[PDB]
Amino acid sequence: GLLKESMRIKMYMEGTVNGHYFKCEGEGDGNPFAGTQSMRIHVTEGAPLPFAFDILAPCCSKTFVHHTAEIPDFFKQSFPEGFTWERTTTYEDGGILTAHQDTSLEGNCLIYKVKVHGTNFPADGPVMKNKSGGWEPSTEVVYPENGVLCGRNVMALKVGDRHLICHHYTSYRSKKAVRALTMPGFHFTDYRLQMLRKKKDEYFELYEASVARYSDLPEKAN
Amino acid sequence: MAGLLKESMRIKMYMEGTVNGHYFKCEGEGDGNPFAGTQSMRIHVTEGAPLPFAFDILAPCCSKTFVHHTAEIPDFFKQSFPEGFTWERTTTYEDGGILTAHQDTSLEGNCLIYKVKVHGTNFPADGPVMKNKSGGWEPSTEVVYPENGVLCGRNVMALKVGDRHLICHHYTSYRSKKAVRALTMPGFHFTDYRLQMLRKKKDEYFELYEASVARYSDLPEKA
Amino acid sequence: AGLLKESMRIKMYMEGTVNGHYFKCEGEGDGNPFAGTQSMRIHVTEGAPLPFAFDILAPCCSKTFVHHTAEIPDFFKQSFPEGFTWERTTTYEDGGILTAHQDTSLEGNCLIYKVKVHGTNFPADGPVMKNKSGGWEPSTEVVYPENGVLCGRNVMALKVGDRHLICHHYTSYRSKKAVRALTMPGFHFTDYRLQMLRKKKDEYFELYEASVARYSDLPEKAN
Amino acid sequence: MAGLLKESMRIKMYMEGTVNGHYFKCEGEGDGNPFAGTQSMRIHVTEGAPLPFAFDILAPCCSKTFVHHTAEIPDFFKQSFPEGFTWERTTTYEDGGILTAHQDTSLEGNCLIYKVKVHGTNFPADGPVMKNKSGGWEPSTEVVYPENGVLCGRNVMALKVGDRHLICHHYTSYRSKKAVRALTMPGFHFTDYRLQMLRKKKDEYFELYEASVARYSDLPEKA
Ligand SMILES: [Cl-]
Repeated sequence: GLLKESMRIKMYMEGTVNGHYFKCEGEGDGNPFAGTQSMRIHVTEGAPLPFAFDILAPCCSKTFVHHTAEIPDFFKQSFPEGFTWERTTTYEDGGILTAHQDTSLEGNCLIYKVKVHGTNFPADGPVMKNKSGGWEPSTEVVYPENGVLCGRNVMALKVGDRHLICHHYTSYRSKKAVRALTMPGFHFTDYRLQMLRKKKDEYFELYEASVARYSDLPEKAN
Repeated sequence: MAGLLKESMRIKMYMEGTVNGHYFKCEGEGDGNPFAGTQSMRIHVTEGAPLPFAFDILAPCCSKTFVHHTAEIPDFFKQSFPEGFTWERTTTYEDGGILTAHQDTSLEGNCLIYKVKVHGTNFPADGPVMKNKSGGWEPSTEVVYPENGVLCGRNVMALKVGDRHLICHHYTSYRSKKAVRALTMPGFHFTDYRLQMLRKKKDEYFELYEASVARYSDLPEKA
Repeated sequence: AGLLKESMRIKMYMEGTVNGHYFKCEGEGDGNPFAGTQSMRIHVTEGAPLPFAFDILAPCCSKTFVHHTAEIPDFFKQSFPEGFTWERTTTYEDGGILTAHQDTSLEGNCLIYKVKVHGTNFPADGPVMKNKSGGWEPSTEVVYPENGVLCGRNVMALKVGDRHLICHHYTSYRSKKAVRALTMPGFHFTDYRLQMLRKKKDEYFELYEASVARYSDLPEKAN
Repeated sequence: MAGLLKESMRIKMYMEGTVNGHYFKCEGEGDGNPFAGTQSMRIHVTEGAPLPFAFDILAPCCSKTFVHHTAEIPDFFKQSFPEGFTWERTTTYEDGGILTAHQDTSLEGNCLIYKVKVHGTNFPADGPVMKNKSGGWEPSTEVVYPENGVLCGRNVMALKVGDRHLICHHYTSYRSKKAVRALTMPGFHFTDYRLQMLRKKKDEYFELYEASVARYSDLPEKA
């Protein structure tokens, strides 16, 4: 078992949102097979963040997805080489956040290097006014395109009693040769990302559960 | 299930529109169980046949009265009757197509009446839609949430094209024709769909089957 | 030579929905096709008072009236007597999307416009739905051929107090003449200044527009 | 024009990034007249040569100090010195590619120093960028407007591919490193550009020339 039922996580993230530079460091832990994980994040440069960390939380880990129904596991198959991902997230009120990430494995420790770039968040919107209240659960659509795994997702940011919708466009690339990977079929991945604590716009505690699965609806023969 | 909506309902659908300058009209005859969330429909292109594009793009225009609602989720669509409801959609395809739709849903005794108008443009002339090379839809999960008396939907849809998929994006709004005070809005939730094309002939006759369920996420919440 | 005159009549029939709100309106206008200037008076006959800013409909209301400089071939004036159509998607950076399609025909000295609009997802508290906008800045469209179809892209800026809300035009213009019967222009620009001169009770609007097709004014270097 | 900024300035540029996973670094030396709005630059690819993609997508990353300002439009960029300014851009290509850039502009005596970091992805493997089959940019017209103390820009760019064009869209923000209270913001205006690639060798050496002018619309405004 190259992955253990308890893993450490170390994350290094930097970037800008509406021109505001930040750097933070995360340390976390999780069970890759149960699909559960947590992370503590400290903003070491650019604190206090003048925007909602909610927009950075989904940049902070698909080794920790519980795979059901024998769905091949693109991410766990990628080790020891690891994998990368790229995402564009569009917010319906104008914000755009791109991110790219490198995932590597050193012994018991997964290591994440993330670069983010957010632009055009409206100055009076809930992101820049820092008035959001976490994410709803979501369900990602996942499917192969050659040797690359593609993802699409609708996410809903809680803003008071209403929602601000954004759209995920993600590509996951293995550092293993496509020859040595068994790609999944089309499937879904459920997520529930929770922010358990936040302090002074410089400290955040995350928890995430994730499950890969097929549609629950029966398929009518004909 | 003994009142305005019963365990077996009939459906009549009238659709017309233009896609990439190609005019057509369709009529649908269908039936289903609105409480079990299952339904079928037989569609005949009555004008503009053979369709010079994949009927797949029109199938999701062809019925949310037939959603099985779990976990006591308020049912926006069933609550709307006898008056009924309307819906509108903008769909964007990642290779350029854009399809817009207006729909009205009315009741006539045991029969639901659907009146749909669609407009599509910018579908690539050599893409799978205009070349009629798609292979039906994958199942999907819509995000459903209220916004000031209106029900909103968002969905990622995946059209099968050989071994690959072409992605499109639904932006849907649902409006009741009942007075606003008489409706109990749901909260944020999901609706699963599986839309299947069971028969097609001559780019003129199509047969659909659909199951849908409204529900919350199955994932536990960490306290 | 001929067909179009120094003064033309314009009649416009427009209908559609914005955020579910249906409206119909009728315009009568006039202009000088060769000077590139025109005006229109618009009466909302159904759905008044409009619960949204008519600014978003004003660019749906006429490219026969573009002054063509530097001998740029005139796709629109060449299209008569047959006429032409256009299709546009406009995305607003705060979420709105407005599609429209239009038919342009010519009868005597009267240009006849038939427009259909479908706007969705305008934010309920944004300046469009709150009716708080203050007209358009001038703009410069990019215009270029793609196999007999004329394409257009434009950045538009809606004035909201002392700020701007940006939207993006994606336009396609199609002639009803055969491809062989008309000379396509090359890549070029079209300047616009659309002004709303009067508005009353969200049911009556007066437009004025000036437009010029031209090349970049910047010199071209050596190589 | 005898103080910090003179009629002849030098430029040194440092650029690095990855496009579709391909790492590169390049260095530029340039010069120009910031008041007349003309400049040139000779670029060497120092890492990752030969570039496996069209350098055209990087040329607009390679200088707003050299904009000729007309009609007394306040000059956000020249006002920022000696401290300088930064800019950021997101560019979306209609065939799928996306390019992001961060840039810092500083002053060293008579030399402007540019530090650029770029990230591009989703360019189609068979597209004109990754297959290196593009042919330079058309001229363009940027829309420039203030939002608080930040200058915003939007632009439609048209890359020549044979006799056709691939469109992309600029979303640019410009931020001054001089104190906010020391800045006179412009109003809404336009900036014309013409960026020309006068020389290229072995996908490793490139020569650019650029002219740009800030102005208002040429169209008269109505009573
Ligand atoms: Cl706190």
